[PDB]
Amino acid sequence: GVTIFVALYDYEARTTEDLSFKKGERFQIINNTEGDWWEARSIATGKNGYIPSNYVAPA
Repeated sequence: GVTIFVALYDYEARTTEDLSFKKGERFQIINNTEGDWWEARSIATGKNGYIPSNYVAPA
């Protein structure tokens, strides 16, 4: 139930429950999910947090 995505843009966390990440970083996204913030785990860092859904594309 996880799908791989890539960051299209750099993003500085806007809450302490957001991830910060770089353009080109990859993530696992939990599948069930909608609204505009998705729970992501960075494959680069291993950290988990929210990301804006429109900052990523399927990879």
